Amino acid sequence: QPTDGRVALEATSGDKTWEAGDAIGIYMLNGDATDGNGNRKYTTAQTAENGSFTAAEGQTIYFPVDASQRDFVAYYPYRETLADGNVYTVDVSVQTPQKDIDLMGAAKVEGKDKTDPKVAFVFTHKLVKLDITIKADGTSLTDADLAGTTVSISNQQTAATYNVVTGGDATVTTGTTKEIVLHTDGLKAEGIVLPAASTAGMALTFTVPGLEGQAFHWDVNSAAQSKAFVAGSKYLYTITISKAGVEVSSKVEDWT
Ligand SMILES: [Cl-]
Repeated sequence: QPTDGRVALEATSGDKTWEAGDAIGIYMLNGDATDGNGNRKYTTAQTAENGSFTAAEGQTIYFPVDASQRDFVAYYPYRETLADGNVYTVDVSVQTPQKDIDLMGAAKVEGKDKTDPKVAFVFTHKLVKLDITIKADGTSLTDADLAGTTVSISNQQTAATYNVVTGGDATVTTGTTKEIVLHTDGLKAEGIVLPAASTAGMALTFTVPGLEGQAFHWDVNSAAQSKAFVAGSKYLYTITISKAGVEVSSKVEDWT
């Protein structure tokens, strides 16, 4: 904090939630108008859920000296240049690293002034997380037989937009449907995909090298918990693979 009376924003996200260097863009608003430069770069060095953010040099947001109130919004991951009108363009074609496509928005924090400059940003994911666990039936196949299994999801939209000042939901901008290869780490696969009103036509493909590269297909819409992909949710699938085919158990959770 300065020693010549100016009151800087004290930003927090209030064990392994963030990673050192993670950056957010903050806006201080007077109604709909951006007060000063928007998209101010703030970073964290803390990993904890209650981690504090620090302004990049020359990016510090100061409260109005007249003690009038302002509102605050933020988004992750920070982009130096947004599309015209404070718009974040989503592209989920490239899955790795997951953190670089994990778009999050902080709920608007209203009516703050220099007498209480602490703003606790609560971020929510704007996209959808897929968390897949693969296991063998233990009869026709063993977990060892599934070593190297790859996972992909079909007929995906890959482009969306999000206004970082407006908040609310991301909007899918329809284009040509694509197969998205999910990131695998042993018998675990993960992905970040766009929200979808219907999962019809979407299938998970499991290519098992052990079974001479044989591919198993499973319809996402056949699961009880995923007739749609809801923004800010995590879909957990447990895939049991047998020579006769695959079986899946599903769970949906708020993504946290
Ligand atoms: Cl990753």
